[PDB]
Amino acid sequence: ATVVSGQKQDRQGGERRRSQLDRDQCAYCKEKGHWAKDCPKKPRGPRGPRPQTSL
RNA sequence: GGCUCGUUGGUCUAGGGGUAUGAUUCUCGCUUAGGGUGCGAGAGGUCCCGGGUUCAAAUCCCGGACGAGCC
Ligand SMILES: [Zn+2]
Repeated sequence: ATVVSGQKQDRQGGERRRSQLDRDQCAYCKEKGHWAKDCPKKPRGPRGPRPQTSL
């Protein structure tokens, strides 16, 4: 006789840790009026070695 | 042994140099008995990360060990 590995355990679903979105919201923090590319939660503010307002 | 680690708005595509191209997707109209199929419009990308190079280069060239940090 011969036998080999197979099958998988039971699984579930309902979401992807994302919820509803729109082109006016942010993917990183879920706020509105901006996108992740400009998110205020990122280390690219409020101060750094490039103020971008005096240079 | 303990603690922290929310960037889903494309993906795939060749890369003998231009942010893009090609294949597919989502929404709506028209088409159809019908969410289908085709066509048009709208939703679409500084295409591994950092550094170097002539206007412009994933594999142009170069580095990249078991995920990382703290106690
Ligand atoms: Zn944000």
